[PDB]
Order: sequence, then C-alpha cells, then structure tokens
Amino acid sequence: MYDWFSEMRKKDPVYYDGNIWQVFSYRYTKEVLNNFSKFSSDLTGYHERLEDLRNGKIRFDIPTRYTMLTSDPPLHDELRSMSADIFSPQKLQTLETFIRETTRSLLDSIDPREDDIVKKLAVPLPIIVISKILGLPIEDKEKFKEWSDLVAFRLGKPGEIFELGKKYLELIGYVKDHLNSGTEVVSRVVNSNLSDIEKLGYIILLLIAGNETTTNLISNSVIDFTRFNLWQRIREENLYLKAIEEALRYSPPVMRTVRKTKERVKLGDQTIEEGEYVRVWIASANRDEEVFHDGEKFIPDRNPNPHLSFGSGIHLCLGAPLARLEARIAIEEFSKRFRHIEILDTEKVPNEVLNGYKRLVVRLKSN
Ligand code: HEM
Ligand SMILES: c1ccc(-c2cnc[nH]2)cc1
Ligand SMILES: [Zn+2]
Repeated sequence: MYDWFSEMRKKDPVYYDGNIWQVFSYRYTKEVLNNFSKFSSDLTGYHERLEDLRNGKIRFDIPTRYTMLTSDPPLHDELRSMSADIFSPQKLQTLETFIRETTRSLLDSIDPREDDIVKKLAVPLPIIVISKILGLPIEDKEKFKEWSDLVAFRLGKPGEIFELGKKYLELIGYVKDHLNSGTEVVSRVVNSNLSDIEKLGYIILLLIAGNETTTNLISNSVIDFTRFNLWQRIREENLYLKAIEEALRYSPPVMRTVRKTKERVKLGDQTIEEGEYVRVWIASANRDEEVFHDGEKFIPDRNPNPHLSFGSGIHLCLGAPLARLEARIAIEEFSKRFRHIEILDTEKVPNEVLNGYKRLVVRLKSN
C-alpha cells in the first residue's frame, strides 16, 4: 500500500478514477477534513430524515446511520456538545488507576510460554474501560466483541445498506435494557430531544465504536516497536508518549475516511463537481515527505507529530485522549513486566479501512 501511496503523492495527489476521487497528500487531505462546508460528512441520510425521526414517523432503522460522525453543523455541535467533555483531563486522571490496575490484571493472565496478546490484552482493555466510563455492563464478553466488530465494519462503509441482523438486534436490545444504569453522559443523551433511534445510535458510537480502533493501536504499537527493535530505547529514554504517536502516524488504525462534495470545489490542480465522494487516505498523508522528513522511517522520538490518524477539524476524534491514555498504559506496563518478546504468529484483520491484528501470538521472558 505504501509504495502505491508514494507514487500517487508524487504524480496524482488528488486522483479521479471515474467513480470517486482519492486524495493522498497531507496538504489536501488536511484541507478536505477541515473544510466541512464543502466536503460534507452527511453520507448516511441523517440530515434528510432528521425531521421524520424527530416527529416519530420513522420507527425502525439503523441506529449508526444517525451519529455525530455523519452529521454537518449545526446538527453536529448540537450532538457533540452533549459529550464534548466526556474524556476531560480531570476525569481521565482519576481513571489512570483503574486502567493501570486493569492492564496489570490482564497481563497476569498471559502465559509467557506462548499466548495471544490481542486476545488477552489488546481486545479486553478498551472494552473494560469504556464499560466502566459509561456504566453499561460487560456480561457476555463474546457478544461485546461481536458488536465491536460489526459496528466498526458498518462505520467503514457509510451509505451502504445493511439490514439489522440478529447480532445488531441483540446490541440494540442490550442498550435499551441498560440505559438506566448509564452514567452522566449517557443520561444526558437519554434525556435529550433526540429521537429514540438517535439516542441508540449515539450510545452505540460512544460504547462500541472506539473498541476495535484502540485495540488496533495497541496491537500496531507492539508490532512496530518489535519490528524495529525499539523497546529498549523506549524504556530507557522514556519515549512512550512520542513512540505511540509515531505508531499512530506509521500504522494508523483508521487508514482513511470519507467526504462528499456539496458544490463544485477546487482541490489542488483538480476541480471536483458536486455530489462526488472523496476518499481521504489518512495513512498516505501521514507519510507525506513535505511534512514528515524521512517519512517512511519510524522515528520513535519524532516531534512534533501532526499525523491525521484522529482526523482533523470539527470531527477530530472525541476519544483521542482516552485512546492515547489506554495505549500508553498498556505499552508502559507491558514493557515492564516482560523482559523480551518473540512473535510466533500473526493474523491481520481483513479490512480496507481498519488496520490491525486479529491475532498476535508471542513468547515472552519475565522480570
Ligand atoms: C486509536 C484509536 C482511535 C482512532 C485512530 C480513531 C480515529 C478517529 C477518526 C479518524 C475520526 C474522525 C473521522 C472523520 O473525520 O470522518 C474519529 C472520530 C470519532 N471517534 Fe475515534 N478513533 C479512535 C478511538 C476512539 C475512541 C476510544 C472513541 C470513543 C470511546 C472514539 C470516538 C470517536 C467519535 C465519537 C468520533 C466522532 C467525532 C465527531 O464526529 O465529532 N474514537 N476517530
Ligand atoms: C471505521 C471508521 C472509523 C471508526 C472509528 C473512529 N473512532 C472510533 N471508531 C471505526 C470504523
Ligand atoms: Zn444485563
């Protein structure tokens, strides 16, 4: 993928293939993401059917079609403002203890002889933490993951119709049946002027949408640090914070996102007409030579590091601070308890939008 990205950044930064437009450079990728007035996120019919949702004419529908992720202003802020401080520095600080204790416990279940860290650590951590933060109970652990997988899948394909399967129905039932136990943020959404469908969509987004991406950040970090033999230096120079950002830039959990033009727009040397879909390749922008010197090289102490892995503009990842914290703690604690790491087997998640691992089997030394 990266040799292709490179060639495109050089010859066709903004390329039209007759179906959609694709952007590969940092400059333009950032331009699209920030210019919400001309590059819309309204790709799931949220704005068009908002009215029939609010007045109740629409009763059965896909909740995830209606979240802030696929809304433009002013609806966007009306939604985001309700949870904009859900991961406040003060709240996160209080959670560090929970996250650390949790991480320590997950690490204790690992059999050093041979075990899958995606299963034992990368997958569990985010679920346990978001569950704690939102107040929604972890019961059937396999179902939680199933929901994590399906939601991430759908979010990567905005506008593509998919009927509510059994699993999704169980997800919806679960949320409906546990809203009462929800915390502050959840109560604010439940007691708002949003239609039921929206409340369900909003809760699903907060509770499940960030699990697979954070899991991938953790998995990708382990892989990179190991591939490039950086563990020793990271511990020694305390590059955790910087090295995790390099991991976000070098191996982004989300490879790209989507936008639609609302009007004729000039992007680079190209002119894009109205109603066109624009695939923004975050993964490619993150390696742009202009912005990141020696961009194809992993530099653990790279700084500053303005990667676009959390996006940019009004939709900048609401969960960025939490994802960063969980990743930092998982990596920090992992490096301390384990002396050496040997990767025995790996299996990648077959997906174009999400970049991570389904299995990461390793052999470790303690102390
Ligand atoms: C390392 C993991 C993560 C990555 C790389 C990631 C990436 C992103 C990106 C690129 C966007 C913007 C997409 C666009 O502009 O179309 C975004 C939006 C968002 N993310 Fe994440 N995310 C991560 C973790 C999380 C977590 C932990 C949560 C929540 C528990 C979360 C919640 C959200 C929400 C709600 C939005 C919508 C923001 C808005 O539309 O205003 N993310 N994320
Ligand atoms: C596809 C695209 C984005 C996401 C996401 C962003 N933040 C949390 N999940 C998940 C799947
Ligand atoms: Zn229950």
